Amino acid sequence: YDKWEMERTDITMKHKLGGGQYGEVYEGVWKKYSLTVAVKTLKVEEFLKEAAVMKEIKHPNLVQLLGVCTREPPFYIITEFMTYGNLLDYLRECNRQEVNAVVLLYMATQISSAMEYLEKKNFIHRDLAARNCLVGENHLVKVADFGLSRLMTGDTYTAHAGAKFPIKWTAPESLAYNKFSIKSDVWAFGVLLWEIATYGMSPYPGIDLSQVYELLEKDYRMERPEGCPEKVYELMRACWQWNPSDRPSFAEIHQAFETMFQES
Ligand SMILES: Cc1ccc(NC(=O)c2ccc(CN3CCN(C)CC3)cc2)cc1Nc1nccc(-c2cccnc2)n1
Ligand SMILES: O=C(NC1=NN(c2ccc(Cl)c(Cl)c2)C[C@@H]1CCO)c1ccncc1
Repeated sequence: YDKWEMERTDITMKHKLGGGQYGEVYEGVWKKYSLTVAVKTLKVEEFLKEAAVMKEIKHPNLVQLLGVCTREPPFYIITEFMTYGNLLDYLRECNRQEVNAVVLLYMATQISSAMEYLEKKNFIHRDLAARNCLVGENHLVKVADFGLSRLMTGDTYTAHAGAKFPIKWTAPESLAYNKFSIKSDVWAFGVLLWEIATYGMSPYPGIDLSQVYELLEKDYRMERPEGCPEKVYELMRACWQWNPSDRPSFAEIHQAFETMFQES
């Protein structure tokens, strides 16, 4: 039992978070600080592996581990709770006059900061998308990884290479050779930017999954969405270079957004 172990009685367990939306994740209260928290429970090797990774990740724009309970079952991983929930539903439901261009820029800047941190620490996300991001008060955004490929119903994830892939977020070299890297996260970030610019539309709208790889290999890319600043679309296209080594680093992306943000 290490530094992160907390006593189970420190947490008040309430209902499943979203009533089952996230699997075995519960809304809780960290009583001594009057804070709402999220609590993932084991309904083992992989569970503890996730906790070990999260002990190494500390950044304002990444979901923050608060503690674990590992002395008796059920095991808990406890994180902060984010008031406004996941970014995809937030974008689809928000007041667009409040969530204007400078706010969307601010959210993209924060996500790129989180990814620059993972890049610096030699982590790979592998499933970056608006559905894996969270929104808090004052337009805070945090990147998370909810393990959605096993949870979500619908066509977001579909069978490929013997697993479940979010095809329309997946870099070509990942689709073709199952090669994942920080550069395939850069590709997914470009799709995430498009989700932000459209307030959460599904990407390649109207295009069947069966066509996506062929179109990408033949240099098709989503056109600039309505109202998207040209400089932001320029960054999108750079994220979608066919060769992973031609894509910018997250350090470069964040620098670009930071410059854009302070000039606004
Ligand atoms: C309760 C919990 C337990 C674990 C996690 N873990 C992560 O979010 C995560 C993030 C990044 C990594 C990094 N990792 C690097 C390696 N690659 C391959 C995978 C990613 C791992 C786990 C989150 C949570 N939090 C969580 N889970 C589900 C829903 C919510 C939630 C929902 C609504 C409002 N507020 C919070 N909050
Ligand atoms: O104008 C539309 N979207 C928009 N994207 N912009 C933007 C700005 C910064 C980033 Cl970083 C990204 Cl990604 C995108 C701004 C603009 C909205 C603000 O005016 C829009 C029109 C019609 N339907 C849906 C959306």
